[PDB]
Amino acid sequence: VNSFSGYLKLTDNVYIKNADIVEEAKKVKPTVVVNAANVYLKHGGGVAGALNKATNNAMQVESDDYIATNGPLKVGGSCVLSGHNLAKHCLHVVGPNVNKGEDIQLLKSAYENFNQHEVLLAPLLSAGIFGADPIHSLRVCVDTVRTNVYLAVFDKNLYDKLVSSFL
Ligand SMILES: OC[C@]12C[C@H](CN1c1ncnc3[nH]ccc13)C2
Repeated sequence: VNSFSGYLKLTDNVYIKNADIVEEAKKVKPTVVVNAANVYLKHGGGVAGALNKATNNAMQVESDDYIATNGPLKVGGSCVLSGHNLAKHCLHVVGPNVNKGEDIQLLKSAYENFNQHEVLLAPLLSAGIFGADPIHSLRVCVDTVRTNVYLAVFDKNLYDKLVSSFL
């Protein structure tokens, strides 16, 4: 039993809700919140911009030190950093950004990072400003993640479409 509330159950381990991931994280304070990161951990917009703003830019400060030490992530890769005031940990995961021409096949690799964590609050990878089809992202999530994932979909209209079209 966990403290996630109001989610629709899609499969044995995947759950979904129309919610702002920032507000969800502040309420639940989950062990792991997933950020929709880029390889440079530059948290400018989308989910990443929103999470970073909620940390008063502490996420960006920590991220800049991480990059200075380790260099960029790989597309499809991840790193674990602090969750600051939002969660215990933030798993920064890089899905392919279609608006940059990156290979959508890497979306499965991106979701595989979730399997290293028993429970996660997460967005749909590569959706929104990353330019992929969110229905596809949800399908890859369900077919790749085996741990317990709580998906927050900010757009209510998109949420209804994802539920109604879910196979
Ligand atoms: O998960 C659906 C997605 C579409 C991309 C961005 N949307 C979000 N989902 C949850 N909290 C969010 N905050 C800002 C955007 C946002 C991922």
